Amino acid sequence: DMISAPWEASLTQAEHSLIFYFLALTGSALLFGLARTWLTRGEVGARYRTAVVARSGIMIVATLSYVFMVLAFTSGYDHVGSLWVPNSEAIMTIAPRYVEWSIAVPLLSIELLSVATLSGVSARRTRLAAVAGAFLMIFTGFLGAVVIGDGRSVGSLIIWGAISTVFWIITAVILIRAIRHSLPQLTPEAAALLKTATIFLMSGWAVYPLAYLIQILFAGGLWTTSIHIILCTADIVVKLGFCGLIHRIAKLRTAEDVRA
Amino acid sequence: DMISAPWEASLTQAEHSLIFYFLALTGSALLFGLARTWLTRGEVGARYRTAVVARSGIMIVATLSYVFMVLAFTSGYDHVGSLWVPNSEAIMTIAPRYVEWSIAVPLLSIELLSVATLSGVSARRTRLAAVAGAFLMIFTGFLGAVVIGDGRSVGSLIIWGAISTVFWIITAVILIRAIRHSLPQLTPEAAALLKTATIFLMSGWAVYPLAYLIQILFAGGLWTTSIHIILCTADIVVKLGFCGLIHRIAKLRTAEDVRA
Amino acid sequence: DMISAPWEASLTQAEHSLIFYFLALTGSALLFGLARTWLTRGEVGARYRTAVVARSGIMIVATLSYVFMVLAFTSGYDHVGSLWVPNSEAIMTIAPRYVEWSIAVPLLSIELLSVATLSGVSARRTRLAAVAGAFLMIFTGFLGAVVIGDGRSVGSLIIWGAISTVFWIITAVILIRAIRHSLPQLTPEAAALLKTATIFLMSGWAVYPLAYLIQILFAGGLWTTSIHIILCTADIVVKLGFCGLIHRIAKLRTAEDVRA
Amino acid sequence: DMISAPWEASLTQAEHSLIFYFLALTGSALLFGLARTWLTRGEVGARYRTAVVARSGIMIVATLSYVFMVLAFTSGYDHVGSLWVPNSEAIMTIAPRYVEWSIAVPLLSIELLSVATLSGVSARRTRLAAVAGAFLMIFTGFLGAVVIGDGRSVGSLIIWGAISTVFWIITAVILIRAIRHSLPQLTPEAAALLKTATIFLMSGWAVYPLAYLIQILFAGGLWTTSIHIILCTADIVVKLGFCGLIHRIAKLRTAEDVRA
Amino acid sequence: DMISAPWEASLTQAEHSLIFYFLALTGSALLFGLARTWLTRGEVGARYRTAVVARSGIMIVATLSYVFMVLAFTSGYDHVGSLWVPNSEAIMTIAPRYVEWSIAVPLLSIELLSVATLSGVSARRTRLAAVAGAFLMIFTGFLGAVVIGDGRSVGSLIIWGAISTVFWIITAVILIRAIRHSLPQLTPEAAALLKTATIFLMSGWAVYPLAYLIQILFAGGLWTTSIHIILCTADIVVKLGFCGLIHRIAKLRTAEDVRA
Ligand SMILES: *C/C=C(C)/C=C/C=C(C)/C=C/C1=C(C)CCCC1(C)C
Ligand SMILES: *C/C=C(C)/C=C/C=C(C)/C=C/C1=C(C)CCCC1(C)C
Ligand SMILES: *C/C=C(C)/C=C/C=C(C)/C=C/C1=C(C)CCCC1(C)C
Ligand SMILES: *C/C=C(C)/C=C/C=C(C)/C=C/C1=C(C)CCCC1(C)C
Ligand SMILES: *C/C=C(C)/C=C/C=C(C)/C=C/C1=C(C)CCCC1(C)C
Repeated sequence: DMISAPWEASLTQAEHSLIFYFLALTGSALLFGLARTWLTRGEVGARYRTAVVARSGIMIVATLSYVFMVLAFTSGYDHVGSLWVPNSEAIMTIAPRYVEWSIAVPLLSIELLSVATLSGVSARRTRLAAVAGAFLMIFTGFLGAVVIGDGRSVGSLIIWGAISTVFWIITAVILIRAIRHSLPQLTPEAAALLKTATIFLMSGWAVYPLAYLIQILFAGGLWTTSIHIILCTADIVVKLGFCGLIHRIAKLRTAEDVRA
Repeated sequence: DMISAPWEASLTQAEHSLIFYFLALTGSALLFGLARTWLTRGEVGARYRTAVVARSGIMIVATLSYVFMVLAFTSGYDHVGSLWVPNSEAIMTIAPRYVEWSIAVPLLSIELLSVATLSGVSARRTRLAAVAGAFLMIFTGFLGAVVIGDGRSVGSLIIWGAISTVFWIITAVILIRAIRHSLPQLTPEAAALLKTATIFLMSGWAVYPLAYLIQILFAGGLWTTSIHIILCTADIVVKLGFCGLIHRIAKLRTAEDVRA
Repeated sequence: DMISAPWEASLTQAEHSLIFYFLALTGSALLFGLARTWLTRGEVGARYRTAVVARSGIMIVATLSYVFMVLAFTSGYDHVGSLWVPNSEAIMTIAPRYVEWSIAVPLLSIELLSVATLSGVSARRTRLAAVAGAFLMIFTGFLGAVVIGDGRSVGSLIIWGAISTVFWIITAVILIRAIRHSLPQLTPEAAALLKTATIFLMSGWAVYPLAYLIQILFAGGLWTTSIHIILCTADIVVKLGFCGLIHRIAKLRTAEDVRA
Repeated sequence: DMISAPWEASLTQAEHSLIFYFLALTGSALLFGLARTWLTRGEVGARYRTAVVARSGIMIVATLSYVFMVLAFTSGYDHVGSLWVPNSEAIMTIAPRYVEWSIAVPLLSIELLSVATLSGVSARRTRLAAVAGAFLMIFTGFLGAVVIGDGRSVGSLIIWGAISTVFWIITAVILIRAIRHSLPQLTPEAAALLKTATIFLMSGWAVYPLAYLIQILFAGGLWTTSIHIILCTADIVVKLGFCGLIHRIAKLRTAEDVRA
Repeated sequence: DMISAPWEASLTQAEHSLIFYFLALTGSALLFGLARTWLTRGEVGARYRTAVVARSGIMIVATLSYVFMVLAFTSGYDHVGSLWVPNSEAIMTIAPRYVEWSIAVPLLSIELLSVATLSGVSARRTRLAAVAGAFLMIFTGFLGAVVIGDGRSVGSLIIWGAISTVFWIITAVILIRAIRHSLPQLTPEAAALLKTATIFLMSGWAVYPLAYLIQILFAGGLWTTSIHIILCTADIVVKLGFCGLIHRIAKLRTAEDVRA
């Protein structure tokens, strides 16, 4: 069949207000996350500096994405009466997220692995698989949702949703395997935290698919608003929550080593 | 009933001048506040680094908000004779404040708690309540004032004003409780300062509601000007004044620990 | 009576060239001043860090003001034949200075006081008076010159010129008093420098009123050009000259303390 | 003969989506590369600081280029029905790469040489030849592909392709010679890595010519998309991959010296 | 007589391509120069920190100038057939250089003097003369070439060319005198380098007048292209070459002092 695309829906003034607030709120929160990261980079040892590097990368990429989306949103809808009618630049209010996720879902994997205990081939092989898996999960989603069928084709969405979902599972398994192998070799406290971090990351990765279902199934202004609110909030929660948790695991691990 | 929205009023050239000066002055003052924060971050110990992190976050978010509002203001009113007539981008001269406050009212709570003495569950429980309470105070206000009724509906303003005000009290009580519990465990000097900081923060949070009353009751260019001047000044005073006070408390506390 | 405002005059191509060069030259010089400040912030002791903080603030605010004025100037005049005719954005080529001065005339006062010897109430009371006096000197000027009468009313200019001038004297007296009290307690060398710094600051503050007289008395393109050249040069000289002098005093004072 | 230029092709909405994603993804990845570089610059000794300087330069230049290309791309095609028709600014979506490569192909040469063992005239003479050779390889390509014939002339492309290719070989030989001379004087581990780095750099420099062949031979929207995807990916891989490898070599060399 | 100004010539697409590449290449190279400067500021002692300050200033000012010229160039010519016709904002593609040179020709003088041996009045008197001389050399050139006669008057160009040239000689003599006095008091190695630096700076200052001769004598698109290429290259060579040389002298002098 053929659903309308999420960036083709005219927005009521309320919906144009909500959609701006969450775009601006997310970009603001990610910029605070960047500043927190830089001000507290000294608390973590050089062994776990990959965490600092990843967290910074996630925040820098995500902050720019959300700046571009606020500017695209400002120039992507035109007021025509009581409604904001999408322009041609309206696709640049939702499509930039996939650019951000492409860099940030791989880095979140690397940031999780950084606190976990892995060495040699096992380390390298895990990282590459997790990066590769995560990137494809996102790129295949981008093809289905934006590129192929112009995001108006239900058939396309489903095929690439499935493909996307396969690469999710591949990627999830790899990260879950590695953490489980790494939990025994950690102090109880660390291993407790790293079990929580893994659950939080995987639970966060579960929300985003929901917003792809909206696109396959529902279509309208409220649904465009709901896709923004859902995805914006998920970013704020996952990117700020999980990255904080990993720094706690990494600060703890830093000290444990100093003890020894 | 139905009042006109604050961003729907045509401004006299005087009012368009005043409104710019205070938008630019506030953004300038907040940028100095950011630079002060970075140049003097070494005076505080790692125990109270949360203060540095919060203060930076408040200043970065607020500086961007006020940059966007000056640019929106520049492109949001069109001169038509002797008056500046608002465009559709004029709502982006007042609505960005709620994005800023959403991140900065929670952080001001965290910054106050950072100098106060609290630990364990009590700490976590207090912080989350204060963050959650503060965010809702702001978001409910944003719904009433901008999203619901397009900020033209007196009925909506009142309902969400009330709701907003409930979450204010919840949030205030939590912060006031915690400081009162924390005052005994501090040196007289510190506790003196932290009593002042609490009064200043709560007194500052009392001014902003005033500007919501203007919107419910009065409507016109002078009132749009008065809402900007009021809110801009309150930001400059609270954000620069209170954040300075907390660094003084945090610097003092840092030293006290050193002499122990 | 009535005079045309300084931003209502059509400019000859020569005058549009000169006026750009000095706007860009001043903003460039202030940006170098910022970089000098950051590269040489280590030469000053923590006792006089309120000089580094002030100097940075002056430079950051002034650099943004002059960026906005170059961009406003680029978009504020339209070429119509042989002359550049001012738009409605032309007022944003002169009005941003008052935003800059509002933050920078108070900070220059604080920066002077930082090297001088003041303690306790005397210190606090002096600083607040100097900040408050300096801000009102600028804001009252802004009312007379831009806000009240649209800067076309000779009567308004004179009233607020006078008011402005009252607050100048108040502010000057306070700063001059404090330095005179502080000169005896300093080493001869320092006190020599601090006497020069005070003269330079007060002499610099004398030039700016000249450009308000042009507005009261003369009107035309040559006069708009002369108001830019005068004010731009005064900024470059005062902001870069005086701030350098204070760092010399502050560096000297830092050493004196070390040798004790 | 004559071919349409790569920036003269109308793009399908899919192709306009793909082409944006890879422009934004590359600029995001290069910005992460910059942040990684600055967070990990302490791991390298002052002997090999040239590496840090080069890597930073590569990333700063490349990040700006790709920002300009995303903004040019946003303003360089106009939607006309089902297709995006190139404007006059469309040439600024492909031409900025040559500006980036002009600075970054020379620096990649310098970064390779920095870890290798070379001294005195031999060092200076090698660097200058490699810089000069690399710059001409790029500039001659820019003449053929953009400046001469407006990138529509097959004859021009071939002449400058050849010239370009001559300077490639000159440059390659010089870098390959120097590394071969340098491999014996390095520790086995280092020399292993530096052999890989040389292969990776030269292999990366082999991909870019492919995109020049497309231009000579094929012409159309899919080919414009294929030139972006090819060149964007090559940048991400070479700039992030090779620069990482050199830091590994540089970190290793740093330690080896510490041992001694 | 009368000649067309350099920014009044319509450019062929080739010439519009070349002129962009060199504007973007110069701005990119100056930004790398800034990053090099910051990454290697630790190699020089506090005695010669003026060098670091100058070099940074030169690079910051020049990088902004060339950003504002690439953006002016993008918005200063309109495609009209096969040619790019200059608009009104085309003078802002050549006039910003004089703003840059006004700050950077004085600083280059200060940077040369920083590594040379001068003290007391001789130092102060030399610096002020060199700064003053250099600024007037540039400003008088700006009057002749841009402001007076709109850069269309051969008579004006010649008068101010001559005046400009007088201040060049004054400035050159002062710098050459001081270096000659300073060469004896330096180690042979340092003095060798400082002799080269002086030749390089004065030789660089000789090229720029050539581009003023083009304007007096020749007029056309090729000549506009030749003025950009000449001036852009001269900036890249002088600003990056000379500033590097001075850091070498300054690093050497730093060490010499350490070994004493
Ligand atoms: C900071 C942003 C994060 C953590 C983003 C995560 C996004 C995903 C895990 C997306 C997953 C998807 C599927 C597995 C199926 C449908 C398409 C996607 C891309 C939304
Ligand atoms: C830096 C900005 C600060 C401290 C902002 C504070 C804002 C408030 C405390 C706002 C309170 C409100 C109410 C309790 C009722 C009406 C709606 C609000 C949001 C203005
Ligand atoms: C960095 C900028 C500085 C030091 C600006 C100083 C400006 C003044 C001292 C302005 C004084 C004025 C009067 C006392 C009367 C007329 C109005 C003013 C504001 C120009
Ligand atoms: C970071 C970017 C890099 C490493 C770019 C490298 C580009 C080249 C080695 C380009 C080579 C070319 C030829 C030898 C043939 C003609 C076309 C060129 C310029 C693409
Ligand atoms: C970084 C830029 C530099 C070193 C610029 C130097 C420019 C000059 C030395 C200009 C000299 C000129 C004359 C002496 C004659 C007339 C033309 C001028 C103004 C370009």
